[PDB]
Amino acid sequence: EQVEILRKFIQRVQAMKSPDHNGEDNFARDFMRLRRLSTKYRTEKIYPTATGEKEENVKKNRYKDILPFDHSRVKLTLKTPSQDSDYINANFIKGVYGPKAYVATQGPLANTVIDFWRMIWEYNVVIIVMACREFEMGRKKCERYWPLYGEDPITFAPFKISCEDEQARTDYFIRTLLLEFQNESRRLYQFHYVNWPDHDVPSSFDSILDMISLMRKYQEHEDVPICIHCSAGCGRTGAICAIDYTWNLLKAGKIPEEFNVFNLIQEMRTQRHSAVQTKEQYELVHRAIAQLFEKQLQLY
Repeated sequence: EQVEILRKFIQRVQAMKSPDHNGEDNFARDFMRLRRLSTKYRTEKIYPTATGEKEENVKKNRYKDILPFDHSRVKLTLKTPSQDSDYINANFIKGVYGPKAYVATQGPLANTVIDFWRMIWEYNVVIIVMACREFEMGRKKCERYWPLYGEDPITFAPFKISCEDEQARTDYFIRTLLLEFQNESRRLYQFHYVNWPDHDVPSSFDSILDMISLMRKYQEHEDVPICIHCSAGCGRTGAICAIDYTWNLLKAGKIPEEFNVFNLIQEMRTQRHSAVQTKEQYELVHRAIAQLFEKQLQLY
């Protein structure tokens, strides 16, 4: 029974909070295990990052230590007058049934906004989730690729982007964007979460869950990727992916016996480098999932 599985998981997350004989709770212990395995992965060439290292692509990476694994990288086949390279710092992450359920990418740079749009266009993306501010702690974290609400469309040729609407919710905005290319248009929805600090957690996660739920009313399925990005495309991005994946499994009534979030995150980290970047983010994923399950039980 799903019900029993949900209760057991909640109990297991509670137990993770207690320190062991080394004074470490399970989140700290587990995180260091994931970190060590990721400190290991590049070194044994399990998942090369050759494409990201090519001299021409160095300028397309926001952080020198954060590169897309070749095996899961998003390849750009759409030709533009300005850019023909197939490279973007982005990886696919598999969902419950779709192998391209998520694209996890860095916040685009001034020179890679073009590649961001090429990606959104080619992969038929409708949903963008942005989980960083443009500036955080006095540092630029992401190029603004949308027009400010009320302003005229912005050109990143051959793409024209319009801001049609903006809605404010607690801790996030929903922007309705129009993306045009040649004789075609696509309406996009950008969920911009502004109250998650880099390498940190928000004070509460109610609004993270509210945002994921509302985004899933705009696109409930995995038939085309949803694009998730922060600054690096790793920590907050990976946390969102892990919570959304688990919620989708929950909605399908497919939470497995002895459901194991460590294993979920260990798998995600073979797909996008350092997915879920801190022990606090790792704990937040567990606590948010436990809350989802607590709330699901209220409906029975």
